[PDB]
Amino acid sequence: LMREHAVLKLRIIMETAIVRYINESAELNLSHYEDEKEASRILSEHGFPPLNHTLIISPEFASIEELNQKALQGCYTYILSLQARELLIAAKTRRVEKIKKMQARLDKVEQLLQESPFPGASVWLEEIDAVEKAIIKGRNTQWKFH
Amino acid sequence: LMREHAVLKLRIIMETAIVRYINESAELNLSHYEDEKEASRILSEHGFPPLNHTLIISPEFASIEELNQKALQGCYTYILSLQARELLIAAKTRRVEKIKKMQARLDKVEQLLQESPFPGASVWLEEIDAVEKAIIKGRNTQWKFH
Repeated sequence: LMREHAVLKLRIIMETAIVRYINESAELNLSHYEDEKEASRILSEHGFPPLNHTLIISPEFASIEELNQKALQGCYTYILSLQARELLIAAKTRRVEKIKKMQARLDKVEQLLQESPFPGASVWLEEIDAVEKAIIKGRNTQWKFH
Repeated sequence: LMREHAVLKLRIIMETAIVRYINESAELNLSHYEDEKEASRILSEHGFPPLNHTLIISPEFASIEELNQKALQGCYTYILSLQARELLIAAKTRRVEKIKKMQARLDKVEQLLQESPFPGASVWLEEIDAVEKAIIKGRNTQWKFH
């Protein structure tokens, strides 16, 4: 639950700059610039946060100190591998609603970190019920799971 | 050689739409449109060719009839799935020189399709030479290739 909390804050931070780059790409005129150096320089001046895109998309085995220690130490690769497919308005609606779902999930996570008698006590009851119904289904199908 | 000639012509056709889209997308302003159907409509209303991008860039086991039969009958995925990294000036320069290299290679392919005695007569001499020196270098190292 603590790892999920850190990753959700960092993903909110990532996608609520993709949204403003999509909104300001016409005023920004990215085609005018020479290479990745000048583009990263002109993106650092307009208030875009440097991020580590690989650790945010795939945090494989990173502990939480590793995850908040090398996250803000990257570049603008998150914003520069955007396809022109996703500069469209339905893509904007899709990203805004998934940001809303992520922050609702973040509120749910930080509410789950407090409950009695220890944090994460309802999720484990749900998983007990899921394991029980999978065992019952397996015992009925002669462990063939038809 | 017939397969290579066909794929080179089709890839010249594919990239000499992407380069002028990079030249004209600053004022085409695809960020203004709602979804990808309106975008595909307004891209087809300015003369961009519909292409099958997943078979131009990777012809695996397609014969030349089903290469020139179903590849000009695709969509605008080649042009809508461009990253914003691609819109810089150095990437334009690299695509221009890559178009030049493919044009030179297409000229070489049509030049050595017509040679005597049969098409591809010097290429097989070169492969004779490469196999012979690889056999020598394998015999010198007790077939361990140090």
